[PDB]
Order: sequence, then C-alpha cells, then structure tokens
Amino acid sequence: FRSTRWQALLNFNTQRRLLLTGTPLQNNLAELWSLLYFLMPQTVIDGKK
DNA sequence: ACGTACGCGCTGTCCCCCGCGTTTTAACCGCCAAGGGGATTACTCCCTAGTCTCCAGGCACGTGTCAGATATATACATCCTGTGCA
Repeated sequence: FRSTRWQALLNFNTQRRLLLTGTPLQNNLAELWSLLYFLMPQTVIDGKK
C-alpha cells in the first residue's frame, strides 16, 4: 500500500480493472486487503474486524 | 626634427577539442521497519553591572635646552706689480 506505483496507477481513466496474478499469500491480510483496495476503492481500511 | 622598430597585416602550419556513437556507473525504488539526539518552549533562580555618588590624578599644554643648519672672521694662498739686478 505504501509504494509509489500504488498511487501512480490509481488515478488513471478506466471503467474496468483486471488483475492477473499467480497466487497471493494466505496470512498477512494487509496485502490481500490491498489487492481488494486496488480492485475497487469501496473497501474501508478496517481489516481487523 | 629625426628615427626606428614594434603593432599590425598577411600567410602557412598543425593539432586539439567538438560532434557523435558506444560503454559504464549513480541514483531511485521495494523489502522491511525501527529509534535518536538536538534545537524548542517553558520555568526558575542569582548575581554583574547601570546608576548615583565622591575622591583623586595625568596627559595636553607651556617652557628649557641642545642638535642641526647657517652666515661670517681669518690665516694663509695664488696672480699681479713694482723693482732692482748682470
């Protein structure tokens, strides 16, 4: 979440997003929730609830 | 008025840094998070000098005196002139 290419690619003009990855990690929910943030900006910052 | 010789114009030389293509490295980012000490703000004593004060004294000023420069007697000192001679 704290990288520069995070906010560098967020403000682009698009109507759809598609993420192509092999497999994410099971634990460490901050990066899974971060991929949920980059999917669409509707998720709140609470991942511990 | 003279003069002469160096600034200037011209010509030949050669060489050295610019233009461009190819090689190599400095720095920003991702990871992966932590602390750290030094100016800042606030507070709290504490004691050195401003201010007032009076007592003393010392360097600018006036005068004494020698150092150095100056103008003038002076004892010889070199031409000139009578002057006597062989």
